[PDB]
Amino acid sequence: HWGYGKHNGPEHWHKDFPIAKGERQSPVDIDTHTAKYDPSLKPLSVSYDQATSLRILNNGHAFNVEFDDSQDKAVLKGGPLDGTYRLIQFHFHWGSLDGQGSEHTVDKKKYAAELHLVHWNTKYGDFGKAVQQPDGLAVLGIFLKVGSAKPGLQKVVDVLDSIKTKGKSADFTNFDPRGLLPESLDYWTYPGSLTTPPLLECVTWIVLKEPISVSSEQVLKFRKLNFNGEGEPEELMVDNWRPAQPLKNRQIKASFK
Ligand SMILES: NCCCN(CCc1ccccc1)CC(=O)N(CCc1ccc(S(N)(=O)=O)cc1)Cc1ccc(F)cc1
Ligand SMILES: [Zn+2]
Repeated sequence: HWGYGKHNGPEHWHKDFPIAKGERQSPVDIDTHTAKYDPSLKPLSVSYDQATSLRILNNGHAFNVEFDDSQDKAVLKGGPLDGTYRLIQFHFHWGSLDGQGSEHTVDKKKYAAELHLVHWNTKYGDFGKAVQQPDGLAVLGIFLKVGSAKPGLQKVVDVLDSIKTKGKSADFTNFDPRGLLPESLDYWTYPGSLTTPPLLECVTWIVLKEPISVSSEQVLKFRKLNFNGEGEPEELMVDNWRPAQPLKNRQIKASFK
């Protein structure tokens, strides 16, 4: 099965998922000098007031905080998007050390982690149908740097002890994802893919320029999770990021001057 180790990591994924070598793969390096300001882009609309979190799950490659997406409760619209995209889950990618962990890079800089808020286009009815479409998903990516603690992340950090191993889940109601957003919604956007198998080319990526700060203690708790299941040899869940992929025939657009 695919993963992040030497024998099953990103350089191997193409054997089971040939789209790994496709024309719109993610993540990518964001070259800030080449990204063009697009005055036609609209401000992003992040409407999370009615978000309903339900559960947190260790799925063996990250942890997902899952939301009720049976109604338009937490939605992303505007920006580069046409239509309405419903929040289904968020998760992170992070490193073994603070100098790596993000999937996107900025002028080749790697951040300590990257948060992905995953949304699907309601015109396709369900997430499984949406991933089959080139405009099916919108993922909002937010970089994490290590410095001051992020108060709105602590409730996530403190439940991780309860989902240490693959397949464990825990009730996770009443979590407000607005507490994970930076001040500015300035962003870069480009067409890309899921960054884990099946690597489907169905994502409009929206990557915020402003990182959030988390504390060393917060990210250290991410790094105590396990890729393995209970009662299996311990493999710390670290370095669960895919490196930057070729940009090919794509333009990254900036919402800001
Ligand atoms: N236990 C989790 C096991 C890993 N993986 C199994 C999927 C899979 C299917 C076929 C073959 C291989 C693997 C996760 C999963 O199931 N997802 C999440 C999809 C996803 C969302 C966001 C990003 S990201 N990092 O933000 O770009 C990446 C990926 C739901 C889904 C639902 C319906 C689909 F048709 C496809 C995926
Ligand atoms: Zn992700």
